[PDB]
Amino acid sequence: NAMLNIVLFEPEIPPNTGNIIRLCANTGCQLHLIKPLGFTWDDKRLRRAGLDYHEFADIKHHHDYQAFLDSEKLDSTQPARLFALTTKGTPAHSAVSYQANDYLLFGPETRGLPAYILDALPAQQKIRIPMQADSRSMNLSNAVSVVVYEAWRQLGYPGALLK
Amino acid sequence: NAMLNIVLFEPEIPPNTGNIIRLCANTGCQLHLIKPLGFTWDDKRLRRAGLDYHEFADIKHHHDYQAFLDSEKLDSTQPARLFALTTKGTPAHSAVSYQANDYLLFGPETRGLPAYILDALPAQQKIRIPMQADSRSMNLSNAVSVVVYEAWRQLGYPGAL
Ligand SMILES: Nc1ncnc2c1ncn2[C@@H]1O[C@H](CSCC[C@H](N)C(=O)O)[C@@H](O)[C@H]1O
Repeated sequence: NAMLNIVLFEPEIPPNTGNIIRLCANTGCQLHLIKPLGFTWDDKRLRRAGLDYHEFADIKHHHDYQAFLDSEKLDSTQPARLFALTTKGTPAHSAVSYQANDYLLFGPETRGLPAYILDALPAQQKIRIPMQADSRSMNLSNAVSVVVYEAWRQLGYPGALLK
Repeated sequence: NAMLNIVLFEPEIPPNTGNIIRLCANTGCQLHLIKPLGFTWDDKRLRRAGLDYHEFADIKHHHDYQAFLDSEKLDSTQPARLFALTTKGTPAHSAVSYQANDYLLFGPETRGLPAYILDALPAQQKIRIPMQADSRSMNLSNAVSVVVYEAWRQLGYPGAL
């Protein structure tokens, strides 16, 4: 079972998604992609970038946001254990108490998440990774990495090789 | 003087470094780059890449590891409060307790750090990022972000909005 469900809404920049595929494979997360993507999906490019088949073969691809909600049995209005990562959020990523299988939703690199998705979530389900005043948002793949490793830490790193 | 010192040894892959520059500026860390660089350092290329001058203007550039140690007044026999990320490490990055002005050292994505650096550090100063069995290399910017945010969390996110 998926440590976390990492959900990218209309991702734009190929290397970010490539980095996230690698991250999810290393940590036991299930990656979900919501179309339209800003790049064309291509098995051959993913392999050339160094990704192994089993890293990308089992990614879930969703036609649109409501189809993602329906597929994952998330209540469209008040979705269970869905958190949106946004600079517009309230709690820090480390202030949420994660559970296995939580859904973590990230926006596109240029636009961020649409207003109708954020306006429908309560403040406590919109997570802001801390940044200094005046900052440029995070790189998308860095944002995902930070939240994934924080959640995994809280969970006691289930599935990690021990040293 | 710095909240945290992020130190890249022989940074290779130019977009990784760019992403780290932005991470450091967002979190309020002091970035150090130890030569030789694997790419050509050019303010005009950094700007074309989306970085703003204030993000890179105050980076500390060092000619080699010893020059870094000397600039920072660290003892090469056992550098104090320097934590090196390495698959050869013992504690998880989250299993050590960070302090203001700590040094967090990262080698290239693939090669990692040389023995002359790691041999001077005790086991508890060599940190690893946990991974599942049969994992593959994590992107270096993503790794640095993980370590930085864990250390900055432990400090109480000082400076965060
Ligand atoms: N500080 C932060 N906290 C939480 N998520 C962040 C973040 N910085 C970037 N992200 C994630 O990365 C995605 C792409 S960055 C989008 C930036 C957009 N200009 C904006 O107004 O914020 C975001 O949609 C969000 O999911």
